[PDB]
Amino acid sequence: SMLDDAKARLRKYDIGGKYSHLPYNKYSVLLPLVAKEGKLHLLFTVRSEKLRRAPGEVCFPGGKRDPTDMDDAATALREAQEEVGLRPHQVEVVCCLVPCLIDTDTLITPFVGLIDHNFQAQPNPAEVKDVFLVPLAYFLHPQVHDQINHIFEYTNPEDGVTYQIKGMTANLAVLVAFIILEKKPT
Ligand SMILES: CCOc1ccccc1N1CCNCC1
Repeated sequence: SMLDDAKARLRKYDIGGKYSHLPYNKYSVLLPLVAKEGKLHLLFTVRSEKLRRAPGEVCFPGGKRDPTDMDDAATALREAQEEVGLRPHQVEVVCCLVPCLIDTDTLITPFVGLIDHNFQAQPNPAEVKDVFLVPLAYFLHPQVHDQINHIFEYTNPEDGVTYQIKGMTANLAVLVAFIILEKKPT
């Protein structure tokens, strides 16, 4: 099936816990895969304008590890619950992709999660200004705009609203699209 095929692809890139004990400032992100209308989509957040780190930006759910978290996956799931109401029975964590090194002292670990068909996002306004889906295939032929560095623009056909996606967020989206959609019969 579509979903079994995605998970089987994703598992070949799982690095597991290999880089998780290293002495960094530690953050985790959740890459949430949603199946609608026979196709896969990624779920994104728009960060609240009130926050210290990165106000108004498009990012995946995630944040800083804390002492309650049993491991890096737990951080990602805690933070997704707090931001959009995603509960643990509603997500299957399939793998851990290559981590992102930043600022010489920080390591960000991404997890890919398959989201239950009855989940419906409840944006928490203290953290998140908006929540939106993008079809995974978009990231193979994106609408690119140079600021010199590359920015993606996605317009939702439901309502005509445009979103800008950039940096590590855009990089991870492309990676997941390649892993899952490369070399497929039609
Ligand atoms: C989840 C941890 O996020 C960070 C941690 C450190 C620096 C930048 C970011 N982001 C993440 C993606 N959106 C921009 C800001």
